[PDB]
Amino acid sequence: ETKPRFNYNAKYEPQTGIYHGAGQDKNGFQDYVNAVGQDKMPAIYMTYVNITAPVKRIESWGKDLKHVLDSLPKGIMPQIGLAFTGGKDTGAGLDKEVANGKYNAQLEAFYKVLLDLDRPSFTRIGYEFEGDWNGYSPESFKKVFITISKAFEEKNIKSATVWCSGGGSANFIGLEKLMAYYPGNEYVDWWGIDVFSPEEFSNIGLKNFFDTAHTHKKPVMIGASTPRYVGVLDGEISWNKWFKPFFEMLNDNPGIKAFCYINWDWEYWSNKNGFPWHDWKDARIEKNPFVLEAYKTEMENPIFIHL
Ligand SMILES: O[C@@H]1[C@@H](O)[C@H](O[C@@H]2[C@@H](O)[C@H](O[C@@H]3CO[C@@H](O)[C@H](O)[C@H]3O)OC[C@H]2O)OC[C@H]1O
Repeated sequence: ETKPRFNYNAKYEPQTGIYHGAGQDKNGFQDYVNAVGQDKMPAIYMTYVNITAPVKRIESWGKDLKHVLDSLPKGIMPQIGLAFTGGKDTGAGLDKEVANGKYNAQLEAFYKVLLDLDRPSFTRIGYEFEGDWNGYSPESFKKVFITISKAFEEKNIKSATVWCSGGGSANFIGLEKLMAYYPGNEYVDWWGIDVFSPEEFSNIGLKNFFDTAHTHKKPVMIGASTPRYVGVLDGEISWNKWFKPFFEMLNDNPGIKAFCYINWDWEYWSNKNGFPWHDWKDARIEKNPFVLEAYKTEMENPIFIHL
């Protein structure tokens, strides 16, 4: 019942399967891998960097990322959420400033990290680009995306660009509004969408998003996902509310070629990081035997590409 995948021949797009990804901190990733099994190690590791931070924070982010990756098995692909926000979900978009060159020094530090990493990766440039909490504006967002996409190309950087929608969290805006943020097929390697609340699975906006990704001839990555407002601690109830439709969505949409599951205690990270996820519930699959076993079982589906 897993539909054979479509192939668009995009950069780092697998021919037949779905990349297994997880995040989004070092120890949460290792806990998740120990729960699902070392033979089901994700091909994709989630990470994040804000290009408006000081150059030194870009450099330390890069150094820590290489440290983490080189202590994991060879071949893991970093999946980088690149932000340019001036506050923590306060609508403080800095895309105009980036578009005007005020952060070129940070961009150069970013390019240098990817060049030193010298390995296949993904960059979600300005991920969840239409979310009000990021506060980006369409014309400057596109100019930033095109600039980074062209720099990747010109430097032969080993990273696929990902144009990643906030989906239901941004109220599934119409296609005309989405396209205001679209830089054009020539600059975009993959589409992405992030899937959180369980009602999103049945929203017609989600199907419409897959429909137009397919006719832009782009594979879709689930750029981030977690059982928001569900968690894992209710066993079969948790599974049926979120995980069951989640894996149905992967099965039913042939253009989905990667997924990224966030294995987090959101209440902990909300207090630690200062972001508003306090009521998102506990998403650590290892904290519930039913969910862990059911999830491990889904990862045994041959469609999924581990390692
Ligand atoms: O600084 C980053 C955060 O930006 C990052 O956020 C991700 C993102 O995928 C998303 O963001 C929320 C979407 O729903 C809105 O209602 C919330 O306001 C957003 O914060 O979900 C949370 C994270 O997965 O997290 C990592 C941080 O380092």
